[PDB]
Amino acid sequence: KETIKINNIMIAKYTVLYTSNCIMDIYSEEEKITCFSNRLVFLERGVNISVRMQKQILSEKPYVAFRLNGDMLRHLKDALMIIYGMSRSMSRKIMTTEVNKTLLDELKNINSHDNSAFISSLIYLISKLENNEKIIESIYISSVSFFSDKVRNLIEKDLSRKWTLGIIADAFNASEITIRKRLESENTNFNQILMQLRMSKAALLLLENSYQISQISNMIGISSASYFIRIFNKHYGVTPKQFFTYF
Amino acid sequence: KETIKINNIMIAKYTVLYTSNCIMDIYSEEEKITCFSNRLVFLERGVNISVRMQKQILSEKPYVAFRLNGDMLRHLKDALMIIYGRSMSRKIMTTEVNKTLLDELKNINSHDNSAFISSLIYLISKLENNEKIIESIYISSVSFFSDKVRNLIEKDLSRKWTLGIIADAFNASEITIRKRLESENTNFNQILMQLRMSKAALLLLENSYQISQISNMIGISSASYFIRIFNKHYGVTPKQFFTYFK
Repeated sequence: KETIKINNIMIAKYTVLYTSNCIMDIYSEEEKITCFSNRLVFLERGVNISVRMQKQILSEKPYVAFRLNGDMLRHLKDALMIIYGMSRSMSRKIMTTEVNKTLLDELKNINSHDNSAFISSLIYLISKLENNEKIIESIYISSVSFFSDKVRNLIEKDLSRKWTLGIIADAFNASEITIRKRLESENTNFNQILMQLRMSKAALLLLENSYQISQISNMIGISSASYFIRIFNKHYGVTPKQFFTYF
Repeated sequence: KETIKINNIMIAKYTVLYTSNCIMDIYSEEEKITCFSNRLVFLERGVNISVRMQKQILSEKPYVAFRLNGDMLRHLKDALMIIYGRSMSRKIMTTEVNKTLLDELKNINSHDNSAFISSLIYLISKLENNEKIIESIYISSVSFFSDKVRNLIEKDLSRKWTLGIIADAFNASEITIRKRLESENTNFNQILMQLRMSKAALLLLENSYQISQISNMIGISSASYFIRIFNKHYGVTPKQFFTYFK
């Protein structure tokens, strides 16, 4: 059909999504946010969400996404801390707004080149928005580094290794218990971090259409291909085929 | 007529001007830059220029100006230093304004400094060879010696300032103050004259004050003296200046 329900979607980069040809019911932090067609969604870095999407036009893609790397996010952060002044609910983590045709011109003039101009245009849009304070807080709070972030960096160094909690401890020159606490404070466990890393990398590589499922599996650190397919299903709720075909 | 030539116009705030209904021949540093109608001009802080303006429609104002205070300029500077990392040609720069950029030029407001600095960012991003403009903003964000003297004199434009006073204030010698000022091609008397004549021009255009009031405000004893000095400095009578700018 034109309808999908994907689970455990992790936002790893500050994301600005334009619903375009899809209606999205987002479930996160035991809350529900419905994004209508022709809206802009602001997903902050780190929210684990689930989505129920209904495509309007089937032949085309669902939505239009804009993800911000660390450098761009930090620069936007500092710019917003100069422009609008220096400085825990889903309502302030996933925020939807209505986009004007004038803003639509910029939404078509967005380009992955001229990153200077891209950050400028984000500044401009944020300026042209009612109640932008919410959005602004997200951009800044999504710039801080947590345990989940340092652990994720260390694990991203070699996703194929047989990581354990002892390894993490040795690397951080601390004890297993202490690492367990830096994680538990942020409602995560080492196994969850590792599983999200691998399934997110796998989803991206899958959509790249440049790699076999065996290649994807060996890349993220999974031994067999059948095993990988079963885990992808158990995590997202769909087979890599269903996921790929939907987009 | 609809044509005026004003001398010794000093830009005290980074200025973005929309020529609108005027043709401007700007003369400075033995150079000539002609801004055509329906253009945007970027004049950096500090350029002493002379202008020949030609109005297309007489009843209206010549141009539409946008001046940046120190704090706003500094904030724009910092934003531009996060985003992007000697000749008049790189101090006075003119460009053609697009309907989109013009629409933003109308969506300006002197209250939401955040929105204005953002709009400057947006426009600057949409510009060919914007590096020139950006350099102007950053060099016009620098604090020179002449600016410190200017602020000190600004504290009380009516006082009979002398070079001894300025020297004592900076805890240095007269020679040193004179030469540090001369390094930026200025003298204490020029700083004071520019301060008073600029404040006078603004007050005059405010249409809320008489020439006697203007005179006493900038620190000048008689009104006749003020008018003669205004004419000698800018080249026009306060009447001519005012009537030209409606």
